[PDB]
Amino acid sequence: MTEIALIGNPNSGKTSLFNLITGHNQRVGNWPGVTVERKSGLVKKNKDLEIQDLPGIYSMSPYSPAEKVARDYLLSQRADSILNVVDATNLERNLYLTTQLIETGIPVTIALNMIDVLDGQGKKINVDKLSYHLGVPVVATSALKQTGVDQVVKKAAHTTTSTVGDLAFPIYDDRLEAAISQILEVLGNSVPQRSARFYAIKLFEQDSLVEAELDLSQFQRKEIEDIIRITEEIFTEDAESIVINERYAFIERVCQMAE
Ligand SMILES: Nc1nc2c(ncn2[C@@H]2O[C@H](COP(=O)(O)OP(=O)(O)NP(=O)(O)O)[C@@H](O)[C@H]2O)c(=O)[nH]1
Ligand SMILES: [Mg+2]
Repeated sequence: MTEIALIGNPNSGKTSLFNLITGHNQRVGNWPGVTVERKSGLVKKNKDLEIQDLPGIYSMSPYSPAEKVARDYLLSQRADSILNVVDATNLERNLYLTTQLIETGIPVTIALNMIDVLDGQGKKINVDKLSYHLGVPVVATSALKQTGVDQVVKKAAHTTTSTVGDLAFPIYDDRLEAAISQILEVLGNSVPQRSARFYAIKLFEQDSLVEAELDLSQFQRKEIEDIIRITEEIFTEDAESIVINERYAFIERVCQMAE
């Protein structure tokens, strides 16, 4: 049983896609925050696949208990594939989460949703360019026009933890990359190896939730703190700001290639 998780911003069209894929009629509304819990269903054309609808999230640092549900499902390691639902009309803001999803180590497939709206706006995205520079498969989809839905499933089904080798992660400023390496060494086996890069960056961000979940040793905590301090001194900038700006810097470069 292959497990696909529907991840992406609220109001991006995850449930709309879920209903088409499974045959269900789950609640779909034109405002952020409709889905409030996990909903499972089998993929109709290939029953070996189980797909999970989940509440929308803006990032992997949640706010609502609804946002937590989606995060907790991914971090429990239950997902074999991340089907990242992306609103193409607001690509830059949507990809902020995407970078974090690749970092979790669960192979990401992008449903570049709402492509029909984008075609109305007269704008276009070079799908293959966006795919190359992001290191993930991308499929232009429309839940309204019912285009590209089967193809995005097919690609997600074939981009799993058991079909994909070495994963290409978003490469940031080399100075932060040096800091990430040092945190990875410090972490060791305290996290699953697949998700190590995700946790390492979150620990650099000094994310409250991740810090509490991990319960690191006094020696790990002390070294990570020294690494942050030094990197802050090097970047002439606070840790939280370094990452936020590095993600958007990475996204801006990618969107220039694609748009
Ligand atoms: N034009 C257009 N509209 C779409 C498309 N996909 C979804 N929508 C519309 O966008 C709105 C949100 O869809 P929905 O599936 O509820 O999004 P969601 O990601 O499940 N929201 P949430 O995460 O809060 O549950 C709905 O009004 C839906 O009809 C699309 O591809 N094109
Ligand atoms: Mg939904």
